[PDB]
Amino acid sequence: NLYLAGIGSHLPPLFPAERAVAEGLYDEEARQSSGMRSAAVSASTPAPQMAIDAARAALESSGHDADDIGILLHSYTHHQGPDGWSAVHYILNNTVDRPVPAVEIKQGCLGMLASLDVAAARLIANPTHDAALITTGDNYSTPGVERWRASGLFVLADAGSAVVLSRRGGFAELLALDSLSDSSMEILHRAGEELFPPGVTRGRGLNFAERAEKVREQWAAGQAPPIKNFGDRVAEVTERVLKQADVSWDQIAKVCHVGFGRPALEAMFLLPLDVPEEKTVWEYANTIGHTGAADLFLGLEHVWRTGQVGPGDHVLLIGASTGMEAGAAVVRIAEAAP
Amino acid sequence: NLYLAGIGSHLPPLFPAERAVAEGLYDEEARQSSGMRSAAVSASTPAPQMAIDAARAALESSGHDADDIGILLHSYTHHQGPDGWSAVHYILNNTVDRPVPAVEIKQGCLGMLASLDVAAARLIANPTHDAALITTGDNYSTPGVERWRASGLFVLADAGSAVVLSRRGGFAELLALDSLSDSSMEILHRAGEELFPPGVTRGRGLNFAERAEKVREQWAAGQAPPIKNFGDRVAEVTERVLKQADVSWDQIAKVCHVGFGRPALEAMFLLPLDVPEEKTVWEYANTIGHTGAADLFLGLEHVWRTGQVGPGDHVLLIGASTGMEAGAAVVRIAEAAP
Repeated sequence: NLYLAGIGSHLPPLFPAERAVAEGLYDEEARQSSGMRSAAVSASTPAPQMAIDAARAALESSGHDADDIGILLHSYTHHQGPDGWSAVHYILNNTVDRPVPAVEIKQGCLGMLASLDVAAARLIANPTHDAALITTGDNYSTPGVERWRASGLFVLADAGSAVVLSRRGGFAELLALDSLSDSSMEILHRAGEELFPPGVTRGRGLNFAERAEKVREQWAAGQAPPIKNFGDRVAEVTERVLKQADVSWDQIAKVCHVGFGRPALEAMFLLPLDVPEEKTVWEYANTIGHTGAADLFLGLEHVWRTGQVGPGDHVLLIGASTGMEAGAAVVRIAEAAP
Repeated sequence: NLYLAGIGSHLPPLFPAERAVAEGLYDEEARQSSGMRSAAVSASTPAPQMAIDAARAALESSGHDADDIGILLHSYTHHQGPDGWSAVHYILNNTVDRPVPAVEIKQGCLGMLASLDVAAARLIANPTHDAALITTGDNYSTPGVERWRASGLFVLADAGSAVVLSRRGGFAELLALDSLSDSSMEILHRAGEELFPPGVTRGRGLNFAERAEKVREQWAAGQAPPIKNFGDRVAEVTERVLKQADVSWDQIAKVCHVGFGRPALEAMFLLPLDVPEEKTVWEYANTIGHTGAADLFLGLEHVWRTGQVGPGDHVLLIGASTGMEAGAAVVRIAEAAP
């Protein structure tokens, strides 16, 4: 058995979408169609400091100590600090400070699920420590990033999140975790770009909307749109993990999904899975936005700490990252939150 | 038992250190002290394309097919393509193209050992596939990088490398793999730098020599140099993995080490471990330089394919990444190379 022993987060102030429109950051008619109410925005907290904050909260509510942590896994989507500097070792130094391994994992918005999968396999194959620490953090307040316009699908958001995974107990049990790729979709996020030299070394950043426009111009006629590929894989991986967990939709109380705008959320997740509206976390997600890799665990912590799920309830975590890859987990809530 | 079933690489043309001096890229009398003869330099091949080339060579010399590969793990140290694009799914799409997971792993120059550790635990905990694919690639021919001066410890080099790890056989047996951190050393690679916004978004790059000089200026009195911290940890992890493998130095035929300049190589690795000169790969390393994360497996493939090691010989892989972390592996050669 593997459990989530502690969970924690760093959530910056929520910037109202109204105010973004008022200040010329966000198009009024994008606000109208997305349904976004606000996004978490950190003016100046380094992404690794957000991870440290979340990790300290998760550890000291976990009932485990630093000596229980066999590895630290940090994931992210956006730059973390000086090139060639190890953010994950900075996090280790300010959280656990034991000579255990510190590794960075990247899988887009699935970074925390990928990290959880690595930690699970290690806790099964390595007897040395009872627990593992998984963190993430990202801050999009960097030169030239327009967080409200970079993509037409979502607003970029800043946050940190962390979980302690443990073989000896916790507040929720991890029942299943799996993922599957459709790597033919990789081209979507390089359309119109030169691979070499990489764009950031040439002043090119998160121009997702531009890349998507190139995709529309170039999309071969008679080809199902890419959203179908994404939604089909989302449905497949969810069916697989429910089967692996031996739980039915009947038993799923909440679906913790990414913080996309409503049209993309529906097309990629809610419609392919036919999610009942009461099982979504829409009215939370539309105040946060799309963090690098924290969305699923911010949603889990929210529905647990507000009492919307309790012992015996099951929660589905579902995301889809660039590449593309669809990933899901099923957890069983075992304890009520304080 | 776990085995390396296949290995492959992409090695660009070797750029003579003489020519680097002649063109004003390299100080003459750094060449003199480092002992570097050349460095592998790729003018324009994208790092993921070098990884694809290495992976195809590793797969088809492995005796496994695409259906055996349960995961692709790609590691690197330097930018890979557009921000928000998945290099690893591009590599998957052009090598395996099965819907298996594709994940990026980063641990500086230990990226392939970290990936090998993740694949090993997955092959032990997941029965679904017999094998896993691990790749790396990096190209430092990007704006503003001065590959011969960025650090005084080494010359930056370009390459791809890949290995297939298998539970069912191969040319070498993986006996031990471990690592240990000293995260108090993280400060070395941010000295004099602002964490936020990250330097690359402000046009600041791989200025390692500058950071090192700031460390010299600020280092408090009575405090052991950082090289001692690094070298002590290298000796600790090597003793641990030899003990885990139940092999003695007596049995080690070759030490596959990083492609540092000679002074740094001696201070951090050869002197702490007291390596006999015949067991090093110095006269190969001094023609390649320091790749992002391929050094250890370029050295392994070299001593294996040139016949310098044969069945029954043991090989130690040892590296140390920024952060810092020391990692080592011990393999027993089981097959000679064709």
